[PDB]
Amino acid sequence: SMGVRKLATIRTAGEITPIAGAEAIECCHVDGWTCVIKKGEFKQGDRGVYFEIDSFIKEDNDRYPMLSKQVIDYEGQRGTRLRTARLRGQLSQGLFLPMDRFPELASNQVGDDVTEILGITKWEPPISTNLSGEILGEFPTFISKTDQERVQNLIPQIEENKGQKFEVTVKLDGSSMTVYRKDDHIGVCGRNWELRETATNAQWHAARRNKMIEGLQFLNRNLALQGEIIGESIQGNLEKLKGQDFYLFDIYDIDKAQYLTPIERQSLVKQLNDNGFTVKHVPILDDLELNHTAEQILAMADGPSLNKNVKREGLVFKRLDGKFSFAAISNAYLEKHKDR
Ligand SMILES: Nc1ncnc2c1ncn2[C@@H]1O[C@H](COP(=O)(O)OP(=O)(O)OP(=O)(O)O)[C@@H](O)[C@H]1O
Ligand SMILES: [Mn+2]
Ligand SMILES: [Mn+2]
Ligand SMILES: [Mn+2]
Repeated sequence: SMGVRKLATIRTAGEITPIAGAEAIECCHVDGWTCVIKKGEFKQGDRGVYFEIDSFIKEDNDRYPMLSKQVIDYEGQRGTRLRTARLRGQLSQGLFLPMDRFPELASNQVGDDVTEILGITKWEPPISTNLSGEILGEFPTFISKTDQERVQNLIPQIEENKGQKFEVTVKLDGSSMTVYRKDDHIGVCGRNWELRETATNAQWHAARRNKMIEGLQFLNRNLALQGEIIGESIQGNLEKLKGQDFYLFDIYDIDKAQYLTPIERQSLVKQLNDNGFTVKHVPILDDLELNHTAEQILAMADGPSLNKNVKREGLVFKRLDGKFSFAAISNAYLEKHKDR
């Protein structure tokens, strides 16, 4: 998905195959996903509404009776969190429903995002106190969010980018943080909002400890430093840090409205650190020239994290021109850490 967008989309049923023994269900490929459907629901080529994992579907027995015994109470409301599943060891991800359940979507084309009209939201794990700040204002409209699309949703784009080169980085499991300068203002943001400085806010504390506000003034440009804050009290602290710290993965050029290329970003990190502004960067793996299937890419996702004895959330791929990127999440990670 793209943040809170594209949780529910119109998609085309792919290859459908029988499931061993179970006479009432079958396996349906939907883009790079596989999920269990009931017999009678689809033939290959049919449209359906595909709800991606992490969708939260509020209880509705008329529309979603197949979820009635999967409901939890989440943020004060009964509904179902879609999660990675297995049936006799076979991977199933997401929910694929045929169009007869959605007569009001009959004019929607393949590719349409129907998240809002269906009221689908994204499930999120609990956030610790110091990662929720005093809201200064909106996330700046002149800075891109840090959302990354999943490789499973990019099958044609993977072929379109055959032969292109990518920076491969470890996907750290923390919270997205943006520190930016635009003319006479420097701000600190979390995932969704710009935050006021307080003595206990974790994003501001990380920005202050690494001097990245003075670093932005030194660079004297309109830039957004975007990174992951990880460590104690954040997302289970996979890396076993003491304390917290910021790990850069992108720099947004505000005036040009584009990301710096990986090489441009490496040079700015070097300039920052060489001048006393200690900014760390997410782990960088070998570059990849793309000549791969989604399946091969997903088989790259598991591996050592920043802490090499823990298994990483996955990988992010950023094309060397800065203009195309995606994430490959480790399915083993999704099945191991079921509470986030
Ligand atoms: N190396 C990296 N490159 C880019 N993003 C990264 C990297 N490491 C961690 N991240 C985080 O991964 C996110 C992109 O993945 P995605 O869009 O799936 O969000 P997410 O991790 O599910 O969101 P959240 O955990 O905030 O709910 C970024 O918003 C950023 O917080
Ligand atoms: Mn995600
Ligand atoms: Mn999330
Ligand atoms: Mn995350």
